[PDB]
Amino acid sequence: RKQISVRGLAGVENVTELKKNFNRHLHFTLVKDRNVATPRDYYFALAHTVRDHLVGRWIRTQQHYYEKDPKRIYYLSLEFYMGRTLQNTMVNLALENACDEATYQLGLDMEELEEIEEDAGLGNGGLGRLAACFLDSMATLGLAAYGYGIRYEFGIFNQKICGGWQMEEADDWLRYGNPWEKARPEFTLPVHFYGRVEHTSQGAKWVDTQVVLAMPYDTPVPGYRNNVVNTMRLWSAKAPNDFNLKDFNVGGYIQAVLDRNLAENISRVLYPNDNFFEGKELRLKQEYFVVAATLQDIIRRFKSSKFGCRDPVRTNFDAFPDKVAIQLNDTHPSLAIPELMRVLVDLERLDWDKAWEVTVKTCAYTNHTVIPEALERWPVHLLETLLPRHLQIIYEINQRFLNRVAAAFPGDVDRLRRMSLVEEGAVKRINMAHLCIAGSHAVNGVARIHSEILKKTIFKDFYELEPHKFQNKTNGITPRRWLVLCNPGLAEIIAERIGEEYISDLDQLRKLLSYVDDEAFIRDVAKVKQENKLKFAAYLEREYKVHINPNSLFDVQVKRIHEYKRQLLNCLHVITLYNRIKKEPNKFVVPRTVMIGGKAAPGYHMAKMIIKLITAIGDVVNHDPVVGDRLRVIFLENYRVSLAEKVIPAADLSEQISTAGTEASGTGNMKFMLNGALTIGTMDGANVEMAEEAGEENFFIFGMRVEDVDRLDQRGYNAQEYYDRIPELRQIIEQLSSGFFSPKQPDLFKDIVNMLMHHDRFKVFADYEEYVKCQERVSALYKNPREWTRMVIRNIATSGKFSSDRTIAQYAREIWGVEPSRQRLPAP
Amino acid sequence: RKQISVRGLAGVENVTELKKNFNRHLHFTLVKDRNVATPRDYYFALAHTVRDHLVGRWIRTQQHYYEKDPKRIYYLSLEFYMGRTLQNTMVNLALENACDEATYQLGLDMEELEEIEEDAGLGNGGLGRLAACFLDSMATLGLAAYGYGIRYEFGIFNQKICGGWQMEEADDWLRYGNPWEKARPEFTLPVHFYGRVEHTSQGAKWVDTQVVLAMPYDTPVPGYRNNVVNTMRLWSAKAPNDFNLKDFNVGGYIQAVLDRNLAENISRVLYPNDNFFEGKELRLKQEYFVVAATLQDIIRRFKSSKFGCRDPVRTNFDAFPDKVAIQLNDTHPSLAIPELMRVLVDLERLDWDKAWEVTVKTCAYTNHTVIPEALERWPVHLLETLLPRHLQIIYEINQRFLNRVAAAFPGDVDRLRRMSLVEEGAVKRINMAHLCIAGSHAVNGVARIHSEILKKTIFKDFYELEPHKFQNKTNGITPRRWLVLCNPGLAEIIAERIGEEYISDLDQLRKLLSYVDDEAFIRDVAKVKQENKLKFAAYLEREYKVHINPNSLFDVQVKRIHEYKRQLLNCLHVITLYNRIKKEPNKFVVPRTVMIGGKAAPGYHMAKMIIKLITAIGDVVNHDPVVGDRLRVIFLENYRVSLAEKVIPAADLSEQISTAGTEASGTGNMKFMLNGALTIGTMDGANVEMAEEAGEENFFIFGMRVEDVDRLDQRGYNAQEYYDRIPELRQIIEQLSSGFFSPKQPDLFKDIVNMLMHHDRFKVFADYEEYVKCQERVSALYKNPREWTRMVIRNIATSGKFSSDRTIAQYAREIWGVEPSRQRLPAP
Amino acid sequence: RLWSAKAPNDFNLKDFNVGGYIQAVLDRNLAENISRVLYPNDNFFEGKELRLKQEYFVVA
Ligand SMILES: *Cc1c(COP(=O)(O)O)cnc(C)c1O
Ligand SMILES: *Cc1c(COP(=O)(O)O)cnc(C)c1O
Repeated sequence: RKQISVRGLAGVENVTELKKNFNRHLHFTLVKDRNVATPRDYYFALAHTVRDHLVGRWIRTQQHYYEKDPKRIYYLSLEFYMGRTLQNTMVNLALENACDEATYQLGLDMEELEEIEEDAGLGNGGLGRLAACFLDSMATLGLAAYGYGIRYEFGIFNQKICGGWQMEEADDWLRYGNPWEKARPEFTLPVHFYGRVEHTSQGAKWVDTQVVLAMPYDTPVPGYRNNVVNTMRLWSAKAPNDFNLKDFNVGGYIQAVLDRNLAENISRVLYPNDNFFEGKELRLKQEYFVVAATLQDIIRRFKSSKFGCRDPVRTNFDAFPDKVAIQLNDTHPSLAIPELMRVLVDLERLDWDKAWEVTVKTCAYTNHTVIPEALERWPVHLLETLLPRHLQIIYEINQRFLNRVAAAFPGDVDRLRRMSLVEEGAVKRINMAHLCIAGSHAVNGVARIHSEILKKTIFKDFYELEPHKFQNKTNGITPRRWLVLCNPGLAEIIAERIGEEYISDLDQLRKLLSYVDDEAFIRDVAKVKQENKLKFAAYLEREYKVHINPNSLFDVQVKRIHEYKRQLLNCLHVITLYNRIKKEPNKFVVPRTVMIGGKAAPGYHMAKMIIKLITAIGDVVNHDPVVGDRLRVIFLENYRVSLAEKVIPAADLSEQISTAGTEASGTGNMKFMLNGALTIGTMDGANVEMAEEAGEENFFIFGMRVEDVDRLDQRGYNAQEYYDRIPELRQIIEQLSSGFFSPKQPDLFKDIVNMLMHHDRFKVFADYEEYVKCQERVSALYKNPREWTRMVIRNIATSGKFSSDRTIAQYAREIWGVEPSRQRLPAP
Repeated sequence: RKQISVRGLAGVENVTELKKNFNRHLHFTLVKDRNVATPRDYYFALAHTVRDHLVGRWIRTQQHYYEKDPKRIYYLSLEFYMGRTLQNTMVNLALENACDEATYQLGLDMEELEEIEEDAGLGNGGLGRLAACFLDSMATLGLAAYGYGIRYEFGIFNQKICGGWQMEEADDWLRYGNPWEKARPEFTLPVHFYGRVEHTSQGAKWVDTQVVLAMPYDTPVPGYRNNVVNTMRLWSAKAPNDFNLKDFNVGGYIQAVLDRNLAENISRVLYPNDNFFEGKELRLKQEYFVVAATLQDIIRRFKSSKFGCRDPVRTNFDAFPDKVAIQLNDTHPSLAIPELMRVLVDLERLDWDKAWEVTVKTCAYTNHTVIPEALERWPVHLLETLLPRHLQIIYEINQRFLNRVAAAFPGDVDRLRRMSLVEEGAVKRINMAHLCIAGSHAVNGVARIHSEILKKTIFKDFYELEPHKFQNKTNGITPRRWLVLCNPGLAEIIAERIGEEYISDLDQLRKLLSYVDDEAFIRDVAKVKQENKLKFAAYLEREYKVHINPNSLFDVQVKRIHEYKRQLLNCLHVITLYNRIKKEPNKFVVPRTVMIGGKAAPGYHMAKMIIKLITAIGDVVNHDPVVGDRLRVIFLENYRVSLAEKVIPAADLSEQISTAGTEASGTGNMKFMLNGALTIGTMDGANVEMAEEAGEENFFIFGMRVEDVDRLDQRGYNAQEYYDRIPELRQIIEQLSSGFFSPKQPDLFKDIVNMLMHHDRFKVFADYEEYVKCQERVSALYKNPREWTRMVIRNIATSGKFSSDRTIAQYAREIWGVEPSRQRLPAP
Repeated sequence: RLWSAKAPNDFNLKDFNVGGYIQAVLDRNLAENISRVLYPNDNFFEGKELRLKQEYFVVA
């Protein structure tokens, strides 16, 4: 009753008040004292001091939307890669200063506690950091969004290099809790699995089903310094704990021991695809899961939150596409369409046609691949076993769509078998991308070139039938995470001259273009990067060692360690560089520290191998007494978002070298721009729009473009060919297989040899020379320490297109329909 | 650091602050608001407002101990039937009136809230209540006592009577958590199973073990206003979790699903004793589990808290007993004795005889078996496989104990094969009770005749080698749960009169003796009890339903449903009574409400059947219009501590009707005296010492005493001889078998007629008459309200022998060697 | 002379091990299918324990 209210509960900004709230939590929540507490307790102590402050806002923020009924847009994804949370909550919440002070007074080093937190083993690749860039921008722009994905116990693995080879341990990030989550067993929901469909008078029943319980953990995610805080809703699988007797099925036998290990084990570990080992009923089990749970919430909350009031069409969902917006990341939530159709046709009774009008006005799908054999597809043998009613709902969807197609092109019967959701073959499957296009009103590519590719090759019949459903939205980066916390200095001078305004529409960063020439800009920013690198060459010594140099050119590549990313390009050129500098030692050469981070994909052998070669490379060069301090090669173990927040600022040269048109977008790309790095790269994916902003002058675009790559396909790329012109290349395939870079196991990199000389799909030897040589244009510029630094501001001013802020206001305005407020919301 | 302190985080006792905490927790902790909260969220919130008060003290107490270094007593038992914690945590802390005001003003009903808490499914009987009453009285006379047990996730069922038949639903008490516990990931231990004993040169080695990990959770136990709060540590079982790689034995097979199933379910479920269905390895596995984990937490705390300062003799376990006390409640924690031997001889490195002296001075057994064949015994085939290092030490201990018997009884070669701890027969068994007598420096029975017979019959040869070990300690009860909080009514008046002093020692209630004849008191006492019976009829007619006339005499029996608890005797006298009212209707008959309650024990049949007997019996008399409201029968469903707390204060007669020489003591008994009720009952165990305190003249002792049992046994028993003497026994036997209580199934109760007629081990019929004579004396009294109550007074003022505070101050001085202080520790 | 695998058939008690779990079903199916199936070489799907299990068996 109203004495119970939010109006009082924290004094905020006093150190003071903060030190009392560290004093309560440490003693009363953690129930540890001053004498037996430990650093991990004291970070847990502080997390609660700030979370106090988050949920304050959260509650307000949330009840804001009950009485103000706004459109609620859900960002449905099965990977969400949030990383560290304490610093971020401080900047968005301003408390950082206070927080510091308070723990400095309380006699505790705040940074020493900040690396006691670990990343949310929750996501994994780029597409994760992507919904974690969008989450923060969504809130910021006043937008009512909840993000639903799964909560993973084990995230996805941890990388330890062992004797060269990638060794994977496991992330139980939650071990000792995670303070920012609030689990919720009151809102548990039963997800059905397997079953049987009886069609009777009023509808079909999907009877006899095993069930997995799904129950929700909420994390709040704040806006930037306007006091909105949003709901990340995570699911967790639970085997219904009804074992000794329930259904009086067991007496003699437990297979239930396995229900309670194959139900539960849905949210255990993340599998990320475009790999995995075999399209396991477990991945489809997770994708069905996340969607059944998530949709129940969506309807609980359309009918509830004053829509028992705002009814007015038998709670008919005509109000639904007006109020709800489901945003389908990749094909992985695609079951959201058949399921929304199940719920609606079966469970309420909205005749198929209304609830399909409703479905496509609610749904929208974001494409992330460039290549068509890699679009997800699932076999009718699996959807029939497992999700049978759904299979039926897909066949009868496709009935009708392919009629839509039959009215449209009488007699093109081959397009009728080019549009279908069932791809007849060796084995008959459903193409899950073609489902999304048919139940979403708006499909977008994720970068410029990339949607032109969806429109005129890949989805080109679809675009011909319904042109009006395709769009573009170039992915962004969030300036908070990727400017303010990951480089504080670099945001000080920017506001020191240009002055904050920008961190919520990054385009003002361009003003600092008009500020190039100043002879201080140029020596200051150099100091900053020269601040940052020292710090990294400490990391590269103290907690993971080597003998780096600060003074050096900082050659960074942190990608997925797949083939098509050319990590090997990088290695031919390092050994290039090491061979010359072995021939004429006494020779001035703008030297570098080469750094390659990534994880491989367990079981992808080539990628396991490449890392070994990149480490091995390292024992050899980095311990040779004639290279001295000239080349350095560092494999970056356990690359991840919080290692990314530090590697990106020491880095000079952002290597973005993937074979032309393989990458469909590119996000590491954008952070690498905003913190001042020079970006050598093919015209691919994202370096395209970066180049058309920063201007071609300022980049290191090179290599065989798409045109050329598709022409070396009509011509049969013969590799041994370059082998024979280039004496170096001869000489570096040479040393590898000879046994140079591995005298205890010479033969070893024979694999890679035979990949490169003979079966190289991605055309390494073809882009060699024009790359070796393009590098000599950057090794040009980093002798002349002034001009290097001149390029750099000119890259940096340009960057405000690479704002999640942007990427979001567009989604917001053009699909979601909602207009992105920048309003600071009230609140205690 | 030092600014980081407890000192004054609570505004403590201000509605002004407490409301504001039921407001931080409902919002910041729970993370709900005024809008979205359920009752539960508020009982949850209140729970946390109290809990702060609670842990401040707990912190102060435990650091208090660190500084002073007193003897620590550790209480191992396998059950703690705590019951509810809110209202008991508030009276031991005084908060009831501040927490009421406070919730009342935010407009929340404090008692509604209290019915949200579920009883800890951690106990299951008279043995688990004993342990949590000693635990209250251990905090109250300030003893540094930890309690140690298993933290069962699912209790041991909730009885729910479906169709007359008991149906057992799981009790996941923790379903929505439990707020009082703070789990400790930090100090998780291994519990090594199976494996192999290697004999190296310095000693044994237990190798190749399978390992479960025991992880602690602690609850706090507030003392009554003396400001101490001690620890209670429950061990949750936890399978090691690196399932996808370890030892690189997987890839191929998971039978390891069963580790994480059979390690995990060591804590899901209780297995309660002298029964069960078959002496399973799980039983014994729970048992070794709580010990292995605990003697590590016990030697940890011993090595840590100031013992190399307190070393003196190489921290020697010479000085271990000054600082440790180990209470093996029943044989279940017996393995405590080869394990403390195992660690000190194998791990540490004393010799046997040194570890032996230190073992027997540290453990003390307590016994609850009045009779012999229930006495715990494990098969050595069953200990070899699982516990091989420990089998060896029990063989060496048996060997060495026997040498002492021969030294003492030269040539008594049959005493040797009695005093042995290894039994031979059908299968070779180890008798775990003789194993406790050899590792305890004391053995104690829990009643005078109980503790007498342990000495004269049960363990007689042992008594003869070792007088200084056997002793008696009669069970007691706390006046806090069981007077102050179950019935505050009778608690006010006893202080307007003799005034609070008494709660900290019950003997002052004798001061009320002189008040037999004040006529205020006498009608106050009675008004008090009526106010309870009336309260109690509100439950019976509300949250369950019937027509219990509030004014009638309340007959209650709430013991375990068993053959030897005679709830049959009771039903025969009830259907008798039925018959007589029906017989001679318009008569004066002194009317009753017979309420019988108890949980059967699944896989026992006479017990499951008797429950249907009392439910049907009722269903008749409880609708028969010629009876009106002269009789009711009610089966109290799902008997637990918070139904006890409700029935004991309302009850008028307690039924303690055992067959003489079957009970050892009985704590319920005692709870019935203090709540101002009368007692018909046979002269068993506790009733002996209960009666000599109040004088025989105020109990209703009826029936065969022990001596008379042995007489009907030597001379030979024959129920049809009683049957032939008593025409009223034909009267209901007839009635039972004819089908008068079983409309759809006559012959159904033939199992009981038949048994009663030829297989009543307990002589129901032999006690039929003195019982139904003694009960005609009982109804007498209820017609004379003045004297009924004068009987009530010489009972309430005489209870003093029966406080757990008595029991415990004796345990402390004769066995444990600590002097119970009553000093208030000052604390916030 | 050709060989067929056969697990020891004492399956309810023998080793004084069971009355508890039967995992033990699996020797009588992972010994049993040592001779129930060719696993033909320079292929197969993964150098399973079962083929090494079979080479030793015909040899021993
Ligand atoms: C942003 C980010 C990247 C993104 O990957 P790209 O393919 O380079 O766009 C990589 N790793 C982490 C952890 C990130 O935060
Ligand atoms: C104390 C108590 C008992 C004790 O059983 P008795 O045989 O009467 O000693 C039983 N159940 C509960 C819940 C108790 O509080």
